[PDB]
Amino acid sequence: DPYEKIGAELVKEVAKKTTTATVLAQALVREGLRNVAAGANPLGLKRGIEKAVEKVTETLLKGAKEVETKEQIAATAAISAGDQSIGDLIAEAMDKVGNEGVITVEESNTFGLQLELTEGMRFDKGYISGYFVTDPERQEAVLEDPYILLVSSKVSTVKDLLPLLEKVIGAGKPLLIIAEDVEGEALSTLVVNKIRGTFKSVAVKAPGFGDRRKAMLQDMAILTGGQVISEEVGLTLENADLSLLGKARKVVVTKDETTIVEGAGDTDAIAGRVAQIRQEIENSDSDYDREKLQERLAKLAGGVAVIKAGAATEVELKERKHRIEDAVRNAKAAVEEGIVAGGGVTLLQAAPTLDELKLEGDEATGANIVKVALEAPLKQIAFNSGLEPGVVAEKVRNLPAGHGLNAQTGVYEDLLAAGVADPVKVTRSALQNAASIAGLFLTTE
Amino acid sequence: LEDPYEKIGAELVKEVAKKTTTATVLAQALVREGLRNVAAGANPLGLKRGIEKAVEKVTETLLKGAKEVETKEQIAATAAISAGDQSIGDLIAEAMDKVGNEGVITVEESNTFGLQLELTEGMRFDKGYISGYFVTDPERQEAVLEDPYILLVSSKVSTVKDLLPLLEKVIGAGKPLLIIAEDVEGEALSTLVVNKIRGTFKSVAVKAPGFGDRRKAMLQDMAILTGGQVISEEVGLTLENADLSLLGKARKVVVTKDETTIVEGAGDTDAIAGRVAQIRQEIENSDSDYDREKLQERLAKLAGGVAVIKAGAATEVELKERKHRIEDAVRNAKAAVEEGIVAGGGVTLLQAAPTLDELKLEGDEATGANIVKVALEAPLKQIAFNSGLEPGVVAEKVRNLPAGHGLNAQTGVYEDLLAAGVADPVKVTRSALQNAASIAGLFLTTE
Repeated sequence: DPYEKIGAELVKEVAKKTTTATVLAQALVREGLRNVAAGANPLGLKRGIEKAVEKVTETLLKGAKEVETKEQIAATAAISAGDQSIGDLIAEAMDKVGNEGVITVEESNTFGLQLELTEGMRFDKGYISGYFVTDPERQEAVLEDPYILLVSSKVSTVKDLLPLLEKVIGAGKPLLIIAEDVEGEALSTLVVNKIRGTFKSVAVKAPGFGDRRKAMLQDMAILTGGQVISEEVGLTLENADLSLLGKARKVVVTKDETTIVEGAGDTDAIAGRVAQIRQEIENSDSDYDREKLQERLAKLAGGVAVIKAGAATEVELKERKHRIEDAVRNAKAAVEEGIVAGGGVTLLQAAPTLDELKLEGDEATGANIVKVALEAPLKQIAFNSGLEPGVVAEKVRNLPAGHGLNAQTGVYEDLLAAGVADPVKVTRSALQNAASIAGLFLTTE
Repeated sequence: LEDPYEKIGAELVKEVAKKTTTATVLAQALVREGLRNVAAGANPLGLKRGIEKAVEKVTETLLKGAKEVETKEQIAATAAISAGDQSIGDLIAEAMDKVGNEGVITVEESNTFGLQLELTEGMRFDKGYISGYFVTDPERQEAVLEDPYILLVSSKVSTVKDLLPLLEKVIGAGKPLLIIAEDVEGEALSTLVVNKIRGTFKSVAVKAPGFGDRRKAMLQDMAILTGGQVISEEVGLTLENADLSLLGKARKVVVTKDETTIVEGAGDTDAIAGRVAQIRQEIENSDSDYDREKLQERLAKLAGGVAVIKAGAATEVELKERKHRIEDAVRNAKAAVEEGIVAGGGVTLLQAAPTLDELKLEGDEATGANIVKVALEAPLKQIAFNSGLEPGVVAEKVRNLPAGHGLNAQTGVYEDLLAAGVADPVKVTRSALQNAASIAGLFLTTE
């Protein structure tokens, strides 16, 4: 134990950086070293673990139960949520906006969970600097009812926008600067003013590159109400009015993305822009350009669903806001790859798929270390309810593909039907993580 | 009448200047005099070196007196001359402003009667197709692909047992397939060229640019741009087991005799941005000039992009010529920017001859340099003739005209040709001389 402990504990650290994943990494590393203590080369076991995972992955992606119906989806969403009002509500949000739609959860003052489908957008671009982060706990930058500034050129000088910024301050409203880029004295002036509590802003880089990013800025302009300050279409920033700036009720900016909630753009105005693109998709001359415009239109028209959480206590709101959020991405994940049996059942009956490979020498061992780890997820559950490590594992190891032992129920019955499940992606991802962490523990130290 | 020998020799110079115009007229005169001197008992070699010393002096004289072309207004106006059109010039200056002076700038056929300018992601390198049979536009000697998948292989490809499993999954997409690998060897090659002629499966094969590690880096750069993994059996990615998930995507690929251009890849703006940052920082942690030179080079391909001037017309005759006016203009602007611009109408080479007086030469070195003094007035004297004006006469008039003033072969109105839009990239002029002197030194050596 003494060394394995100082090892496993060390494995609890790496894992905790971004729990089946965790338990598996510890179930891989120790079982790895015990074989490295026999004199088996790590690059030999690693090679056997990697290959072993590959096979275990198809096994999960093949034995996956599809999810399409507003019934099934609601169920998934309902699981992770630990609630039906959330599962039903998340299935309704995906019903409207779509499976791949933009669902935004937000904690509200009202009592019951609300849904709301408003005009809005989200693109693949986070804040330029993490200093803009308002809620450090979620490393996010939320702006309440801000003005939106669109700039197709780069912003570096402060003195060009300053006149407009002055009106924004006087407006007593925050700002979202979406420009080609925001650097230099400009970027710093924004940050400092934000820290000083002087001026509430978030800088974000436009979506794409050249012409196609300049058309997206337009979609945002139209959605938001504002008008892209383009030195080529329009004039200089000097003589500006607040009317050039779009507005929204909330802008959420994270490390990787920016969501605009309820653009102030004319509904009829957005509809026309959606139409304009709808024609380009037909007058298109390329499949590539066709698929790009399709998504561009997909956003403007798709809107942004919002799920407001019921108040009670600061501690409740927060968590409740996260649980729904998790249930959304969990239910969004299930529809993406399918679902698999709850508990550690799916991972057990995954080992007998390793035998169908070329089990050789060291690698075969590495591959066996996995057939061991795959039995770690269930072991923990058993260790919990207070049962026999081996017997629980063994008994399950026998039952038909899709039958295992739930806690609350404590019955060697069907797990999936019993309302117990895991998104294959979530399960299959855990595994790929463990292998990835175990892969550092072999090569490095 | 002209001397038979001098003609049999003047024709010979033309046909040579063909494979390798102002240079032709220039060389012909350099050779015409050399012969007369050699016949009069002058050492060829001695006569030659005198020509060389002479040219370098004139090469330096031209370059110094070059009306610097730097502002957009300038560029746009240079090109306006090479295209005899303002809008065509203005747009090129624009394309040169966003993609950068030395930046990629292609001209594409437009289904729209006008002239549009697209700016997107993408890059170009100095590597043509391995096989010419891949060509799709026999006129332009190019192989163009629509929505082409990109397969990046960091290793030479010869076998067939590995590609088929992938190529099939590609055929199902109903989409072309640009493949960049260390090379495409005889076997799999035919598999590509054949299925391509059989129209079974359209595709092209370009050899990756670079060497060893330096190359794998560029393939990675193209991986990041297009949005696809690089096939590398050493790491853990086997070509045998591959899906579209690995391959990358683009809108328009164009492969020529010795160049590949990819128009807008499918990689994320983050990914692409990271490689740019990674390189920018890599350049800063490096102190090696070679290393940093090659890094800025790779940075420009990623951060640069590609301009696409869209030239619309009706008839194919005008469409292909419109697509040449612009192309030619683009290269002139790029050239004007490199070494400056100067007065056209073959007026500078004449007004340059006096500089050779600053050169003290003895014997055949003096004669060699004095053949040039004469040869330098050839281009103008030639333009003069094809106008119906006595060559000599105009040669003298211009000689006594202000620096930059000469006969305008269009309107015949002696004036400031620079102000008259009668200019030339000193690059084009300097090279004309250099080549003319290169050919001449041949007819005064080889047998």
